Amino acid sequence: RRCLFLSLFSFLIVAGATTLFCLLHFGVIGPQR
Repeated sequence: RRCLFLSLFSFLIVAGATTLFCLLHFGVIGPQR
């Protein structure tokens, strides 16, 4: 049974999507995989 952690685990996913945006905001434009 998944409790409140249900929605809490959703943050671990979006965390990667937010990094892409914040990446360009930091100025990480060089190697680029």
